[PDB]
Amino acid sequence: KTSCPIKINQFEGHFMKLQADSNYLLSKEYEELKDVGRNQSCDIALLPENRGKNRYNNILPYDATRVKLSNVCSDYINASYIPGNNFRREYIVTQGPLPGTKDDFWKMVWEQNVHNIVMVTQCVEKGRVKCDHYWPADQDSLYYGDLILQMLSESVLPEWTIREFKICGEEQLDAHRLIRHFHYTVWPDHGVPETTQSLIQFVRTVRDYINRSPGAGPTVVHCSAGVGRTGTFIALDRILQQLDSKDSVDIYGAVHDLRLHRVHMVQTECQYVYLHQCVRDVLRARKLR
Ligand SMILES: CNC(=O)[C@H](Cc1ccc(NS(=O)(=O)O)cc1)NC(=O)[C@H](Cc1ccc(O)cc1)NC(=O)OC(C)(C)C
Repeated sequence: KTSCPIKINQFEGHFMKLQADSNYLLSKEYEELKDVGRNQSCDIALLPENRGKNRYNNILPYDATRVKLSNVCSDYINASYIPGNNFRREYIVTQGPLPGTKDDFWKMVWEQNVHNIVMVTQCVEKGRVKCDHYWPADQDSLYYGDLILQMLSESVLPEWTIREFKICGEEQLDAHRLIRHFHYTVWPDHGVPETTQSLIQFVRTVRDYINRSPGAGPTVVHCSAGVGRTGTFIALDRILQQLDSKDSVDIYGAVHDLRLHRVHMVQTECQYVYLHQCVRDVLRARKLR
């Protein structure tokens, strides 16, 4: 059971049914996803030489889908590829960079031809450090390892901040590159944004920037662990594309497919409900127009 597609003209009713009896059928469906992917090993991530490279020693990339850095255990970063419907490597999911792994993070962005980064955590959340401030504080260039980075703009909007960076690393396919960074600043850990409208607009906005680019590379998405908030963002991106393309939508299949590639993408039942509320809301709006 890989997939549960719902005809869009039947979604409103499907979701009502799932929501009946205090989410009885919603919870049953959600729990069917619990073990997807969990047959897979993270032996490289567990090597003692890699210990300090993991923010959370229990949140590790599967061997089968991990992102590898060029050799300098020098290859290791806590990050995982997510293939697309049409081609490999549509997303890279990663943890919030650590002070000691930020050079590795930027190496990865450089080597993987990444032009867009989506961050859906704050650096400190309820007194706990969740992510290093791994980008410059101002417009003065700085080295991260053998990569030079310079912030060209920082635009603080109501619910996200967009930064543009120029980066140069060890030359392969390119020698210098503009990167955009999308930092969504209103998503509580273990929770959901306060409205569907907010994250739907964020996803649409990011996908807009992606789609308009002559060549985007994999999009890097991270929160603190690269699990709950990253999983929910990516799922919504996929499901929104489904609604713009097809007459059915498959939230269960989207989450299923993410979990094949990194541990338990989408952390909570509430996050699963929120994806359904998003789809419900888009469809209601569209029906009237
Ligand atoms: C200090 N360590 C931690 O907090 C770790 C790692 C972690 C995971 C997910 C997130 N959220 S995020 O991925 O959105 O950044 C942050 C941190 N947390 C966990 O492992 C949490 C622990 C937890 C918290 C609350 C709850 O009700 C049940 C279980 N477990 C957990 O996320 O389990 C998965 C990996 C199977 C999804």
